[PDB]
Amino acid sequence: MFDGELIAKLVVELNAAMTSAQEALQFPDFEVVQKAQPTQQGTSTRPTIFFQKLFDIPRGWPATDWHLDNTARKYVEITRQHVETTFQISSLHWQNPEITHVVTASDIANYVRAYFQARSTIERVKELDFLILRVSQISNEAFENDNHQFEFHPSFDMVVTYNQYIRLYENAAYSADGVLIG
Amino acid sequence: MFDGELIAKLVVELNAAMTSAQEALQFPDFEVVQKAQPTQQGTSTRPTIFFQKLFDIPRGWPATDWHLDNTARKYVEITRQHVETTFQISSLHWQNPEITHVVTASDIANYVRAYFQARSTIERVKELDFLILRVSQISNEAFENDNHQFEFHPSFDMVVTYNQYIRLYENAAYSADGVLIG
Amino acid sequence: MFDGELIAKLVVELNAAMTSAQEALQFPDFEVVQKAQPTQQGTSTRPTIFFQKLFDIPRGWPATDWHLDNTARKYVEITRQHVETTFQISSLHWQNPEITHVVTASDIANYVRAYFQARSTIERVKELDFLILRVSQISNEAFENDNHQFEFHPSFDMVVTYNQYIRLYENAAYSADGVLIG
Amino acid sequence: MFDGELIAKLVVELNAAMTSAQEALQFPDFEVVQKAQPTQQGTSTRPTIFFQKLFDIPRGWPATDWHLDNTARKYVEITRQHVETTFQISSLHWQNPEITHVVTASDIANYVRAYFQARSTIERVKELDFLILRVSQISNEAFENDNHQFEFHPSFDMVVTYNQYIRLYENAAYSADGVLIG
Amino acid sequence: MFDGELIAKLVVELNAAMTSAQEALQFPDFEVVQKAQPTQQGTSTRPTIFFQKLFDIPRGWPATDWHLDNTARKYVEITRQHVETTFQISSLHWQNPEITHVVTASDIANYVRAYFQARSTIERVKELDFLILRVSQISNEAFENDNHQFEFHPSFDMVVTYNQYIRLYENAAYSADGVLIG
Amino acid sequence: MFDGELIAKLVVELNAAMTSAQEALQFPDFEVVQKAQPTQQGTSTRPTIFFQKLFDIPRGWPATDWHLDNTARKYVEITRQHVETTFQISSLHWQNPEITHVVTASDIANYVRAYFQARSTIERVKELDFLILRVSQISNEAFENDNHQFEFHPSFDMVVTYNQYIRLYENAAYSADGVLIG
Repeated sequence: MFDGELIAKLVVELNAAMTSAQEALQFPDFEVVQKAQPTQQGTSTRPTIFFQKLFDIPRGWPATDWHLDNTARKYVEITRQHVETTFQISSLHWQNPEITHVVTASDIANYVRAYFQARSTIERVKELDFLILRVSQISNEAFENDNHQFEFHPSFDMVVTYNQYIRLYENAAYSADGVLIG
Repeated sequence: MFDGELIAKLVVELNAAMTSAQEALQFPDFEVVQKAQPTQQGTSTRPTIFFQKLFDIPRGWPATDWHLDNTARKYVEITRQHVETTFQISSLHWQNPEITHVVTASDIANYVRAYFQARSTIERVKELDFLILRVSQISNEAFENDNHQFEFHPSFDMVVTYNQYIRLYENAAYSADGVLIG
Repeated sequence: MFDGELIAKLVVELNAAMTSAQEALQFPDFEVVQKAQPTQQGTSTRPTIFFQKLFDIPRGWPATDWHLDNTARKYVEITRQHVETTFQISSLHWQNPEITHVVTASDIANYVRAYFQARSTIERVKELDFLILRVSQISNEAFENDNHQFEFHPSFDMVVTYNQYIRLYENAAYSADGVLIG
Repeated sequence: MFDGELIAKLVVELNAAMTSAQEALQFPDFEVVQKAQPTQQGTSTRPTIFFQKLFDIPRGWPATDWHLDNTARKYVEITRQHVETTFQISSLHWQNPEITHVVTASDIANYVRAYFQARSTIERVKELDFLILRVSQISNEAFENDNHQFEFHPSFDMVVTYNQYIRLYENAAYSADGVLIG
Repeated sequence: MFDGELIAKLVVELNAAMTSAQEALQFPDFEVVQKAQPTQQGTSTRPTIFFQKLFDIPRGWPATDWHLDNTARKYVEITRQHVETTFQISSLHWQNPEITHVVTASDIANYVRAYFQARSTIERVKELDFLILRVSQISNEAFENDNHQFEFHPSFDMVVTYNQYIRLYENAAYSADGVLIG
Repeated sequence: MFDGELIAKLVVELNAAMTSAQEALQFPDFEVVQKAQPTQQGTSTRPTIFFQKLFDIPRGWPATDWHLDNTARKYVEITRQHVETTFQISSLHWQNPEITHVVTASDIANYVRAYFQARSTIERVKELDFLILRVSQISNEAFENDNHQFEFHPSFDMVVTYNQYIRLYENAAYSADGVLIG
């Protein structure tokens, strides 16, 4: 389907997941942004979710099927490749130490991970022409932020499988003949 | 169960472990603190315990069970995931060579590890909805320290397993019909 | 077949693939350039494709056949080696956020890869005296660009197999004789 | 036993081994020094031996034993663990090149290692509640002293196994009853 | 058979190979030099080939033979070891983009490698008391060059097997005596 | 114990090997020198041999045998350990391009290696209470010398096995008695 359609669908799904998480855990507000912005921009203080695409795998020999155009007397050769892409998803949130109600960035990451692994969401995204494999690890990494202090940047990887289509032209034959020799 | 409840329970358990270890080995005093403080802080010159969260393991396919709400004619889908989290426990203590009564930081770390591996503590913590696996190594590391005096920072990691719950909605059907052809 | 002819054939094939991709996805314009420019150059602000040559495997023991020159009474020894050359192909394209029609550099790389894996292109290139093996991965890498805005540099590896020929001289014999001893 | 008793003992047998080695090879004098001083130090220009604790291995599931206190009607739960507590031994000596009688630092390290591997020393140590495993390697490393006079620093690792004890309380029951239904 | 004659024979063979390659591919001129310049030198701006020895493998237990000197009543013990040595062959050539006739440094490296693998070359070499094993890889590497212009430095490894001889003396016996007891 | 004597014997053997090599290959003159000099010293221009001791391996459980002292009524417990020592041998020689008679540093290293692997030298060394195992590699490395004049530093490893002894005291018993019960 190529990137743009997949990215748009993933953004919509992430927005829905973040809305569900906000109702579930009661954190103030959220944003969904892509990690590598093509223009000089600044981070947002709101609880944020990030995504990025990193490497790709073709997964299998290409499959070709032939469709015939009668008017022009040509075969249209369609080749389909079943591709797998891995997306990195990470979140960010700063912990105010004098608020009695506590929600962690790891909690947001875990909830977003669990939402995408549910069977209902898989059933819903099936009609969006892609499925999701299993997620096996979520890690907490600590850095020193920009205001100094300390902060966590949890992250995990997701795999999305879909189909890629290309179109080409080929000649067609309409009769056969031979010779027999003894 | 997520993080806040888990962290609070672990803090209470660590406080109890130090309460025991103080009569066990005759410390001056103790404190339990978390690593990665969100605010700038200074360390304390007393026997101290530090803990931190490293990563998570989903450990198995999600399990879904269905509960029916009769009034609104809806199924509420409950999905449970059995997660494993690794916490890194470390201690700090400075050795005064003049005192004749000697207690080591590695000694405190060993006692804390032994406390969590006892059968009685596991039986008591079972009602707190998580359990502990085995601990396989404790390591001593030496650093220069701010006062240019060599010091030890023993550490080990611990694993606790629990359940995470998410909640969603789904439609319900109340009748069936079909057609038979031959 | 040595490197230069292979490079020319690869260049014309890449130009054809780029024309097909432009008709497929509506690029502004394209360009095919080699990476390691001998003379100093400055790169172009267009959707471009890059290729480079790296590694070389001989793949098998050499095979020799003999052709006889009657006039000079000499054997001409021809030795053929079936070579496997690896090419790395990468692309560049800067995403402009405000335009609604979106095409990514990874899309260009994916289409170029898919073109070279099609069966019709293999049939066309066979009469050009080389064939292509399977491609197994594509990777996205993010760098900082000469402007201080982020960018992506997708890449993948391609394998091309062909034959190499060398000619040498050797003496010839025209009669035999022996002695029998008992 | 915890660190203090073990370290004091190891010091005592280290002094005994050094005395035996001095009678064996006619050293000037010797010292036994730990390789982590909490206070600033300066090291000594003498044939010295160094030791330090590296890490720990719990080595097996804990074993619990129950001892009953009749007066208070309580069980005292004793838990025993059997650890390994690897140590690192290293020596230092400067080789004066114009003395006929020659002894190397590697000689000191080898003799100290051989002393601890003898069966008589093992039998004597056994009454001190720990035992020694096998030693597999000794290595020479070249320093540069203090911007002069290249020097050698031999080292090797040693393992001493023992038991660790912890005590806890638990309730006790004195009678049983039941109900039979069919 | 030690290094000096090895290098002499190798440079003669490389000169012959380059004379053949010049006819085959029409270089302007060539030159063979070593990468072990004992004196400061400055390289040449001509198609150049380089060689150097990396290491050595003994390849087998030594084989001893005994030859008797009657006049001096001594055995001369000859020991032979079948040595394998590794040489690195690499080439340099700068690409002028304006010339229409194109030849690559990779082409020169490939031709030189192919020349040494031919049957006729091995037959010629055999009477020079060494042989060549199989070559398995050639790699292109790009560097900045002293004119700030990219260029390639292809290289590959070759293996040469030969024999080494040393001679020593040993006593000789000429009679035997015995005693029989029961 | 038993190291300085080993170095003295090894130095004598190396001097003999260099005498043989000088007669065999016509060196100007030679020197045998140990690395890691305990005093600030300078390298010599003459063809030189450098040796060093790297590490030791105990190779087997210790073996104890008992010798009885009748006068003092004590057992003298002798423990023997059969260790292996790894020595690194390297040579240095600067090539003069204008002299027609050529000898390489690798030739010196190879001749020294071959001398120690001969059966005659092993038989002669057997009376000196140690033996040599097999040598499996010799490598060339390039230094930079005096800011230019690249140079080679060939090296290889040798293994020497021997026995080392320790002596200790133990009590003795002279009679036995028992009790039989039923």
